[PDB]
Amino acid sequence: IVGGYTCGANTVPYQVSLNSGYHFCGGSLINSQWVVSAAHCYKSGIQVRLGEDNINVVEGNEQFISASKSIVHPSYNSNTLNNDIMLIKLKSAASLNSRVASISLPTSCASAGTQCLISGWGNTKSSGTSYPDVLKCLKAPILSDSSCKSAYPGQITSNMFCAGYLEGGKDSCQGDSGGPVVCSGKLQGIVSWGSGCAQKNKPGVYTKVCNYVSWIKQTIASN
Ligand SMILES: Cc1cc(Br)c([O-])c(-c2cc3cc(C(N)=[NH2+])ccc3[nH]2)c1
Ligand SMILES: [Ca+2]
Repeated sequence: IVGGYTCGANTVPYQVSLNSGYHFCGGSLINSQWVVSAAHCYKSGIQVRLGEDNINVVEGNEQFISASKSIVHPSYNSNTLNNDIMLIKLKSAASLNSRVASISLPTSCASAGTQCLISGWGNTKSSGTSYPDVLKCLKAPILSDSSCKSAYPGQITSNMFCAGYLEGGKDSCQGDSGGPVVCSGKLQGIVSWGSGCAQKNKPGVYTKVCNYVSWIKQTIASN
């Protein structure tokens, strides 16, 4: 997260860290045995870390559970990142409490102007890599479809939305991928891509979760 602030330990209880010997993507806990992340974060050997704040120190509240399966959306396209969503089932259910809790899926899509909270342990520099030890937060508004499409002509599908600042300086970045975009207490986006990080006129692009709620429910129900 570039231009964001320290969230404060466990203030984002649905945030998870996907770890393969190091933190590589974020995710959101939606029930005690399932997490939603981005299909481009897929790999084998994933351990899900819940109740995390400082990813390099065990401080208490952490729960490390291995992933039993990862279900990448069948129509995920790695070249356009259309349908960039993935579900991870946990080997055992997490213990939910106030530090580890699930987030609700939306009932309707959000409108431009809605303010949302984006969080993650991704890069904090737009020019160079600087990965933090504690969780960072950023409040960003969803942009209108014309501004999103004028920013990425021909690269936005109806399963994506832009959120951020066209003036630059505040944005999600590499390492934040798979993580949550929460608006009005509902999971509305998944950090997906952008051109560079916090660059002027190049806002972040997020997977539009309201378009996948029936898919998530049917898939969890059959697995
Ligand atoms: C090289 C590389 C590898 C992975 Br995997 C990423 O997720 C990314 C990535 C870039 C990137 C940029 C943004 C943004 N809002 N500007 C958000 C997520 C991102 N993820 C970059
Ligand atoms: Ca820790």
